[PDB]
Amino acid sequence: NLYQFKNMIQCTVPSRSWWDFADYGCYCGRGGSGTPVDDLDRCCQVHDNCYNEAEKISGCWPYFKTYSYECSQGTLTCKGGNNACAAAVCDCDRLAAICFAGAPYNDNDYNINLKARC
Ligand SMILES: [Ca+2]
Ligand SMILES: [Ca+2]
Repeated sequence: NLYQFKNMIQCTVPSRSWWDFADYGCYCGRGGSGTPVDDLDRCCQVHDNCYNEAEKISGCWPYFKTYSYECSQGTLTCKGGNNACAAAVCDCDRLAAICFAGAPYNDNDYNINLKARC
C-alpha cells in the first residue's frame, strides 16, 4: 500500500524529504511516458512497469494491498506470508526505494515541462 512505500522511501533516503519524489522527471509520480530524464527517473519508470506487472494478478491493486515488510538500518526486507499480490507489490516497492537511494537527485528535474522534456 502507498503508506508502506512512503515508509520505505523514508527509510532508504533519509536525507531527502519523501515528498520530493512525487513529481520528478517523466515517470516519478502519477503516470509517466517518454524517455527517462536520468537514473532516478529510470528507477520510477521500472517501478511503474513493476506495478503494471503486479496488476496482472487478479484483484491486485498496488496502492491498496498491504504487505509485510521491515526497514531497519541497513536492512529493507519483504517478509514471507505475503500472498502473491502482496509479495509482488512489496518487491516492486522495496526495489524502487533502494534504486532511489542509488541515484543523484537533481533539483533541475523536479516538476518539469513534460511536453518539452519527455
Ligand atoms: Ca509514474
Ligand atoms: Ca508536474
